[PDB]
Amino acid sequence: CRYIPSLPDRILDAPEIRNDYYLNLVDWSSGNVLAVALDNSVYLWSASSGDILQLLQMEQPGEYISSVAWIKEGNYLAVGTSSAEVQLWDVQQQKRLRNMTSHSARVGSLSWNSYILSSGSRSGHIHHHDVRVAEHHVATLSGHSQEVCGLRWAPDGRHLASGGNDNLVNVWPSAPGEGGWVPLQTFTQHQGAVKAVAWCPWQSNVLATGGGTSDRHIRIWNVCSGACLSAVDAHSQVCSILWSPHYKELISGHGFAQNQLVIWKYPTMAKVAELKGHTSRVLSLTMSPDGATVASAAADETLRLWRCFELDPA
Repeated sequence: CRYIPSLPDRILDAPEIRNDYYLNLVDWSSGNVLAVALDNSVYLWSASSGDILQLLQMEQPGEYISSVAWIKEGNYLAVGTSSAEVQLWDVQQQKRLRNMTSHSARVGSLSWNSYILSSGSRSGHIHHHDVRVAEHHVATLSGHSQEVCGLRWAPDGRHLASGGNDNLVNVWPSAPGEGGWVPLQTFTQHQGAVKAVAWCPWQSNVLATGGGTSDRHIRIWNVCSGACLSAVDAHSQVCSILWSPHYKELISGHGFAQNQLVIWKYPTMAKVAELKGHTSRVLSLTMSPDGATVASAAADETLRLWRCFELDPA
């Protein structure tokens, strides 16, 4: 019922972006900098100044970047690699502070909870890293039998959600429950990979997840009771989901055939808009600090920036 532009505001070139569904290659910092992994390099783009930086480039051949994630205050960036490293970079002084090497396979997903960085791997394991201490690897969470492609701490820090190529969603506790590290909830209802994982910013217990091409559903959960609150058929893979508190909506990214973004009203899941423009499948979504703009990265080697959640479009 409001004006939503049908075209992106800006389009950034993303040459050589790796078209691998399971990877998480873009993140928009709280300081308004986009980190974008392009093959074996990471670029930073300031959305304020337009300045670009090539933060790093991997030396070894055939190696590639598999994930990026900014720490909450946006001055450090975690970078997971095909060679199973979780690197942390001080971007201001453009140097690598640590090269953490606990995983046995590529690190495709990352999520911070204050000074804890959690990393998910193609082996199906999740490691917690206390980045402040000598022995960084402080927990192993083992609840997936295939790649962990979705990993997300809740904004309140009380739960961690993980989604896997084994068609599984796990909700983990913030501390082990003296049965060891065991999920509080495990959902099997998706019949395809779950890369899309996102917590409701205004309801602590509400989680949204999305299934890949074999599944094509967005599901909303109450992680306390385990109940599915809602399930909707998106008619396409769902690669990412974000929530927006501006009008209480979610936005999802999709592939074949329309490669579109859909904005859904919460909780009715009424369609508010479809944003078309990409010419190959969307891979990731990330939100600006003011929440007005979503960046979508796609296999067409673009990032499109959509000002779709402006308060006061005028």
